[PDB]
Amino acid sequence: PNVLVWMDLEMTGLDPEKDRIIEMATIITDGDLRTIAEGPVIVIHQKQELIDGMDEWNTRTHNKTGLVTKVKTSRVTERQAEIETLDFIQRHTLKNRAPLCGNSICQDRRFLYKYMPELSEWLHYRNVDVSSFKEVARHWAPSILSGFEKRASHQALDDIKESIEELRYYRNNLILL
Amino acid sequence: PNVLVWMDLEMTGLDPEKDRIIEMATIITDGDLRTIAEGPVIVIHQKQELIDGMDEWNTRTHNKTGLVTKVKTSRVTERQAEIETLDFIQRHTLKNRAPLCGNSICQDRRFLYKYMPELSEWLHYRNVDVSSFKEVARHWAPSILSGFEKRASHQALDDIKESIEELRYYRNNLILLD
Ligand SMILES: [Mn+2]
Ligand SMILES: [Mn+2]
Repeated sequence: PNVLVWMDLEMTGLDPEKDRIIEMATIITDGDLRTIAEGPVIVIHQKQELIDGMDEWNTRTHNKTGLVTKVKTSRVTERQAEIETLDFIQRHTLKNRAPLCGNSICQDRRFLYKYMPELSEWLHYRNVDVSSFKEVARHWAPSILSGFEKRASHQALDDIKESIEELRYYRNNLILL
Repeated sequence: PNVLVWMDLEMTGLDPEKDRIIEMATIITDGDLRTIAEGPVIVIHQKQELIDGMDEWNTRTHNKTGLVTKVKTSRVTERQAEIETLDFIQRHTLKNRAPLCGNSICQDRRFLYKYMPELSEWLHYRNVDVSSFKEVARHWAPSILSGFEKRASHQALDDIKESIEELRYYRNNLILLD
């Protein structure tokens, strides 16, 4: 009906013409942010040559989380990760009725549109940028922001939860029924 | 200090590797949406070959607004449009302190990052997606939306105003202040 899908994507870099997706995860909530179901956490395999070309930053952080070794031993291709993720989404959503949500909205949707076209056409074109509410709250209600602390997050699903919790706080403190 | 830049971009299509910018305009407001200044409306010239390759949709709407004939007679290059727009922004903003605002946030920032790198590095990385508030209001306060009607808009600056007015309404009806 009008559920929301939340996704976390890790990539080898920022340029979609050169870089690729290496980890994705999905969580589906409803309109009032109560989670309907948690989706799969897929590590996509990329060629060992592509990983050696990443810059300092992406090599430091992806080796610090253990994603690089997961990619090395993964057998999952991009088309395969798309089907398993889309099979999860299709069970809880209708086509072209669910927007993307998170803090990397434009960054995620670039790689989604290029590397997973069937998933991107099942999603609705709209987005819910949680980051757009934090920048608005800086000017209109700065007193609210002291009462929220983003917590440590190590897994992909915990990254998604911390974004949903951030929007809960804007819902219960910044907005009006 | 705390100002916001608003931009309206028209392109020959959606793929930045093939398509280009043909019209841009800028308006700068402050934190509470009172407009500080209105910027230039530049029509960027592209080769006549590129315009003939646009699909039905982009050819129908850009010929319906008269942009195609403006591009044909324009002498302004992309680097030139960037300097005049950046000269306007640099007068009212500080570097890396002003985010983008509008309803085509991701779509505009793709072409901005590729075709105008000096402008994109002067802007702050953050955005204010007005469209993200309309989708949120659909679930949390649908009673608000009946009281707003997007009005007809024909120029580029009037397109920007209608986005600013949309955010005014969310400010004065959806949010909680002080
Ligand atoms: Mn993550
Ligand atoms: Mn326009």
